[PDB]
Amino acid sequence: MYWVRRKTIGGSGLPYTENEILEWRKEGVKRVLVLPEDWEIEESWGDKDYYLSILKKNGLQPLHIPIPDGGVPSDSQFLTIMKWLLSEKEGNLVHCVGGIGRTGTILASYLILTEGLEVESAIDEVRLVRPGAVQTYEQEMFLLRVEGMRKSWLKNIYSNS
Repeated sequence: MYWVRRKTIGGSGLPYTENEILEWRKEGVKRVLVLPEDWEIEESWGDKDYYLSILKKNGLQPLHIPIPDGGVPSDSQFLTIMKWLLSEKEGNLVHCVGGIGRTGTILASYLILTEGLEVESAIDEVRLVRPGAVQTYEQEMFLLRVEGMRKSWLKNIYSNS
């Protein structure tokens, strides 16, 4: 597990045991955004719902937003992901299978929206703590789009009464 922004947001891969989940807790993780698909989670936990219950049993609030390997969240999923990540700033962990591609893309997107970083800076930022972050062209294209649509995303994320 690695932090992109000390104790506010970090990434990791899929845990193999409950002890590894307790390691996240000791590190300061409090909320977990789960990105792998059901079948990927099941390789280590047998059942996706069981895994989510294990996260809750260990004091972590999870949100499952399945993204296919090598892909990116749909616009609807991205809205959900960002509303979730922005709801609480402390202890956010984002994870996929190994913590590189999908996770790196989401983390970079988070920096683009929250700090107004240009796509290249956001990518370098995540790669400094996680070599290989942002794996596919689709993910790279998605990030430039996030930068261009930054104002629109913020407006839609915070649309209130």
